[PDB]
Amino acid sequence: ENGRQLGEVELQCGICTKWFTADTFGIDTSSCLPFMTNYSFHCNVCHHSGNTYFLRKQANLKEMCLSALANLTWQSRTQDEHPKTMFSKDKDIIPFIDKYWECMTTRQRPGKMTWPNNIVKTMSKERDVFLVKEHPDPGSKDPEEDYPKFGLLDQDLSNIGPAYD
Ligand SMILES: [Zn+2]
Repeated sequence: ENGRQLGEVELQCGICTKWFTADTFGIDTSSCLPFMTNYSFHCNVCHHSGNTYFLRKQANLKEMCLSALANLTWQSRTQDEHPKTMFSKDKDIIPFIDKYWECMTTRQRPGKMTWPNNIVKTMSKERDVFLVKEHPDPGSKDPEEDYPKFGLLDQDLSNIGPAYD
């Protein structure tokens, strides 16, 4: 319930703070992702013009990790027999960011980028958002090669949204 459609492209309005499904306004979502925080949105009831306001911003490193992890978590929860909450930096997160780049940013990708080298320190400095695992747990049969691994501290995905005030 909660008036939420998790896994859909949802947008939160910065004025009334309520949640909306983008396509109910006919907003084009071909380059949108569920669990974005890099936008500002006003619904048509709140906005002075009586139309929607949808400002798309360029995702910073933290937003890319967060959206990647939210999406990976969601897919796993709803599609995996045995859902994972911890994901491989190299096998999961980077490939997600690569695949869905254009839904997060309009920056071109000339030559080799530096962002891959920097997401680990991005997540590691925000352990109130991100769970970090450099190595498998003592006793774990987890292959060392998939580490380090990352996850969301908060598993309530409904909590993800833009940093309004
Ligand atoms: Zn509103």
